[PDB]
Amino acid sequence: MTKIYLLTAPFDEEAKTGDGQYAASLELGFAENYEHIPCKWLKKDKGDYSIPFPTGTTSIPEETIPSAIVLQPVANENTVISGYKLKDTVSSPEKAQEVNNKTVSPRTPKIIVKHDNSLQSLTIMDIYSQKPIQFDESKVDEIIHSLETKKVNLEKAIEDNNAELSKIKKQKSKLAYLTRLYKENKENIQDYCTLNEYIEAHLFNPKFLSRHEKALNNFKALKSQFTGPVNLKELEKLTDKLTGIKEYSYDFHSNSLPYDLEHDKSFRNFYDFDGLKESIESIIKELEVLNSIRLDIEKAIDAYTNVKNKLENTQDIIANKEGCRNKLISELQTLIANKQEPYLSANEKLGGFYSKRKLSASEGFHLAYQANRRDPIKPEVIENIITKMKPIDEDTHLDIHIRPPDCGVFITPEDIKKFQEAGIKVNITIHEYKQNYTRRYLQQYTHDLMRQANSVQFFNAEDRENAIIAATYGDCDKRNTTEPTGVAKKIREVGEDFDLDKYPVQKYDLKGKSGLTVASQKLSTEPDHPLDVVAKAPNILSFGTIRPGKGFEEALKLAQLIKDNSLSIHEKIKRVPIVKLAGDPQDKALMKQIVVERFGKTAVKTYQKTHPYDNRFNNSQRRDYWKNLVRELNAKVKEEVAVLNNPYIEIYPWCEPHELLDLKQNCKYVCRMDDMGMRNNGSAIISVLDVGVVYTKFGSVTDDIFIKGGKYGNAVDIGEYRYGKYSLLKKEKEFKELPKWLIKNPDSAYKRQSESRDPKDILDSIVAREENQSDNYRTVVEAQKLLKERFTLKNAVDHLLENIGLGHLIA
Repeated sequence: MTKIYLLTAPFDEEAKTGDGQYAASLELGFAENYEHIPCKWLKKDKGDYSIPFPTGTTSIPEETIPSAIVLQPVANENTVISGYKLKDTVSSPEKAQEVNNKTVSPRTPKIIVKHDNSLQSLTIMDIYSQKPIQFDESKVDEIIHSLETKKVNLEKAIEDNNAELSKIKKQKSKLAYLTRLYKENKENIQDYCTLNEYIEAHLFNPKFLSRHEKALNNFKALKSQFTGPVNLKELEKLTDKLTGIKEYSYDFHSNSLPYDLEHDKSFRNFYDFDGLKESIESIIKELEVLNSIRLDIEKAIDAYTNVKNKLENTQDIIANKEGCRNKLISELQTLIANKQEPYLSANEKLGGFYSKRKLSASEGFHLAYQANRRDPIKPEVIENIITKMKPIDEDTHLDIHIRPPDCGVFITPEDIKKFQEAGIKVNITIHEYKQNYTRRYLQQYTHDLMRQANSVQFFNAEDRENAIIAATYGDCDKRNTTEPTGVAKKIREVGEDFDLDKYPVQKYDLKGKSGLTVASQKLSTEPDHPLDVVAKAPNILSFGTIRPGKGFEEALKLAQLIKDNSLSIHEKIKRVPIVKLAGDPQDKALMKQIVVERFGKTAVKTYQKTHPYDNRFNNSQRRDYWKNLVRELNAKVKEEVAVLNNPYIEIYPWCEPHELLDLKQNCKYVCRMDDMGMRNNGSAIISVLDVGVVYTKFGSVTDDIFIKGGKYGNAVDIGEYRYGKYSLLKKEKEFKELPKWLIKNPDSAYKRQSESRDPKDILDSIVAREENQSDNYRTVVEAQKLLKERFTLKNAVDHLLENIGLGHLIA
């Protein structure tokens, strides 16, 4: 019959963060409410799925796939290195090498190390040739020897030609002599160097010597990694200096020195344009011969013959004539990067590097994604999963939780198709979509995930609407679409004449599969009556680890602003509010600024010193140092030895659970303004709705029902404008009292700012609420109704059943 299987592999299988907590709450809601629906989530700890490994080789990270856990660090413009280890003296390091040959990306270098933790093989892929390049120690030694032989041969050629090269005075005349003499192998020099290096060595020796020394030093550093233990901190920089992300000093496709041809001024006139023309003519002749006997030949012929016509006039390339060189460089780079026939069989007659290009985040992440999808051993762990999801009936559903790229990396469109081919309805749950607006490659990845899925389940309405807009209009970015609400966004932000980055996705019916869900949770103590919450010591409260950007600094500024205008606050309300802070001390600076206000600046020294703070304390003494500090002071003050500067702030670092309950019962106002704000998936705000009035951040994931007229409009005080003070609508309003707000910085990070709301406005709103004895009772009752009717396990399970088409089973 009906059988629901949850899957959040491999992230948060122990239920510690939001994703695992949500999955556990959903499973508990299924178990408690529907005892006839066998719902359970697959875990690696249980006998559900095991990490796929080759016959005698284990992944370098423990119990991870070396191509799936790399998506998360790659998406942040960071290159990390993973791979395999034979774990034994002899393990046939070949099959694992295949896993390193198909799952290799320029941002994801692959390694194979021996049993004694010594590097054996290094497979990388340059951003220009886009081909997997193994770098075994023998190959590195061969490359170094080839470079040395080329250097000595070129030195011999220079010392031989110096007798006649001095007679020629014109530099241009020397170009012809070297080119003609290079055509004849006096001592078999054509098999060691290329035509560019012959002229460069003779005429521009310091530049050629510098380039050769740079390449030789890079390769020597690469060779040095095979001597002792392998460390995954210097190989990343080596890969960056090898692939070309940060530096490209050697062209592995042609085994020759690279030439930028754009940032190589004073040498553009000496480039082997004639040699490139001959190579392209040979490629054209080969294509003509192949076509006479006869994937696409005509398209390749047209693409290659275009480059030949662009090099007919040499002067048109050295001097940029209506972008002639740029188009030529782009076409050459596109042709070289082609790995399909007949380009692959013809690219060996010309170099693989023609200009230095910057690997964008989108291109790098897409290459890593394709490498991950090309995994030959990944589908195995799918089969094991299927091996546990048997028998398969017509009422078997799979709920895959996706948080690009954290929660979902073991699931791919091929994986989803394999799941559906066995008779499983895949329901992809989007934990965050609008969050990755600055990184739209993750948006493309999750869009493919929804497209291949049977059903889609979103948490909020704004991200769901944005995803629907992207799916039904082609591009992830609504600015580059024809939608009336998206075309106006481009004009007001960057104008209608801006070449924004394109993130094309295939169109699909996302509205007919999408749905809505909530982050359910279970609370032990029932919330108090709203009448008791209004007159409940209106003090500002905030939990959580004290980190930069968690709203703790804003609470400190709130307390400070209370201190200066305490008299203004007084004579207007019964009691002055007090900002109460509690949680894990993690930021030393934030904790220092918190404690200076608490009991003065001087008393923070007449302690810090005596008992000072070493920047080594782990989180068993970092916690038990601010506790001792706040216990020694606030007690030196009651021994009336000192005075609490700022009596309107109270700090309780690492408070006990009973102390936390006392703080919750003694505070009506909470400041739960995190980096994202109010949302249907954020449990950190859902767990605090029962305390009272909660001030949050007006984020982009607001469900449009908490603003001014929704079913829970007064439940939380998000604010007036979205994103706090960083709103573009507000900036437009103050300006008209119109420039491009997002100009010269597309995809700005203003939607994820820390201090979005101004402390002064928060204080003014807080005072304006308690002075009405606005209308906190309405806020408390609406928050309680939202907690009891929407943020419940049964509601989340019912939403999931409705989204997966099982609404007839809802009680």
